[PDB]
Amino acid sequence: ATTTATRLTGWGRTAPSVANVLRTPDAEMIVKAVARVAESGGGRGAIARGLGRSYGDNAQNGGGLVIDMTPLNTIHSIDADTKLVDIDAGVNLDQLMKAALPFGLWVPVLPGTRQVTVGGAIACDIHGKNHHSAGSFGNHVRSMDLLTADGEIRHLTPTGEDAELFWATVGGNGLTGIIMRATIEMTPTSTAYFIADGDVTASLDETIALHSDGSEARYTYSSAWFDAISAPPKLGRAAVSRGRLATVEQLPAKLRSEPLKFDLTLPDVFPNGLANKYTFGPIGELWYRKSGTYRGKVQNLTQFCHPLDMFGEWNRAYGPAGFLQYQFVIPTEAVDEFKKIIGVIQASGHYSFLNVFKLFGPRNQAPLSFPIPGWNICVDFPIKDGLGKFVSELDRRVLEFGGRLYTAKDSRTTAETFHAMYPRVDEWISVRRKVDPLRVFASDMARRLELL
Ligand SMILES: Cc1cc2nc3c(=O)[nH]c(=O)nc-3n(C[C@H](O)[C@H](O)[C@H](O)COP(=O)(O)OP(=O)(O)OC[C@H]3O[C@@H](n4cnc5c(N)ncnc54)[C@H](O)[C@@H]3O)c2cc1C
Ligand SMILES: CCOC(=O)NC(=O)c1ccsc1NC(=O)c1nc2ccccc2s1
Repeated sequence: ATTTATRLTGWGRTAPSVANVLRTPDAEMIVKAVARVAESGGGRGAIARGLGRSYGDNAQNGGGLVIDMTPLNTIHSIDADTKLVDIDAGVNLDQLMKAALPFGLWVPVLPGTRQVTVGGAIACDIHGKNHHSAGSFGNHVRSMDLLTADGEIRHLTPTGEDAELFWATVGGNGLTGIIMRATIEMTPTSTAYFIADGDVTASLDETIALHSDGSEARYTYSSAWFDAISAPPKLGRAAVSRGRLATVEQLPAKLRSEPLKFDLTLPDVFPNGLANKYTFGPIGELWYRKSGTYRGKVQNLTQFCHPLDMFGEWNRAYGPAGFLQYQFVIPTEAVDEFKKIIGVIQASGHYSFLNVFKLFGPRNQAPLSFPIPGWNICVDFPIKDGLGKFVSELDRRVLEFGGRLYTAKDSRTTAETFHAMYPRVDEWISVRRKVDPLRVFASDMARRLELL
């Protein structure tokens, strides 16, 4: 065990605050610190911290305690018959994925990076490429052990007594207490590969049409890269990547002897950089269209889920240092309003190169869960004069159109905007006050967003 004064930021490397960081692989030492925060006064409290991949301020607590959960990383059991994994909250999804593949089990929700803790995944109720077919992370938790303000460990499940606290903890940003341990139901798989279809659209209207033609129901996974810089009609054109997990019959013979195995970058070889005389004219368009259009292509995890790994030190000049990540969802029916927000973005003078578009499916019952059925987009803006004031206008537009921002990608929204975006906030706050009357759990985010 060590306790250290530490300057913490989120992944965006902004809004720094100093906290006493506790780092111990001893679960009883964690209980004792919480018990101490609870007994001695009220104070500025405590917040859990995972791998620090949230862009915002939800895993810091200026002048209070931060409990680093990463050394609690025991996988206790995996069972192929029940499909259940029992894991400490500090286990990460990369570690879990590799540990579970030999059992023919797949992590049911994967984010854009595997460097996230199980606790972080639950507390942000993370989503991925299969949201429309599988929901978000919290949908797959069968039990969790929550260390609450009174220093007891409550065993929470999604149904029966304490369901309310379970669903307040899902997406609760650590503010109901410290998840120590959890059971996740995994997805059975016979391979570590995807079968994928690719389509490339010419415009925004084409991108939308493809996502509302009914074809989404044929694919368990689906996401798109999105042009946010070009003027219409090119604005909102997309490289759409859709697929499902392959079965072993669908693999080529060379891969069929290790169906479950998990298997030198572009800036090193074919760089610097990628452009030629063709790239920005009609041949480049044709090439782009033809290489992004395919059917029944076998891909590994890296190809299908982390296609940004191909580019190397190039993903350093697109974040995170002088960059502001911004993610929002607009309800399905507000299609015209979605197109309107995209127009506002391209004409703003703020140029976002990397844009992830996805159509979300049904929501779950967590009051603070980000995803709702509708048009989800993530953008990444260079930090520049006027950006802060422009994203405030974006906030207003998102709110007006019935949508919301993601707390994992936010450090600059107001309490007022957030509360209007999350109309079940009062219901959630009221659960939080029942389980933490003394405000033992607190973070910079809780104070900024008035969730304390
Ligand atoms: C490159 C990149 C790609 C990403 N892609 C996606 C994506 O596709 N989809 C998506 O949904 N998200 C995505 N994210 C966001 C990320 O998945 C979430 O922010 C996730 O919560 C971070 O997990 P973490 O362990 O780093 O948690 P941290 O960032 O350390 O903490 C996040 C929150 O979880 C809480 N928390 C952490 N551990 C515990 C615990 N043991 N008990 C209680 N509360 C806890 C913290 O208190 C904090 O409120 C991405 C982030 C990056 C940097
Ligand atoms: C679709 C896979 O995309 C990625 O490779 N992710 C990235 O590298 C990346 C880098 C910084 S932020 C980020 N990705 C994201 O924040 C993503 N959000 C969603 C939402 C739904 C479906 C897929 C994604 S990926």
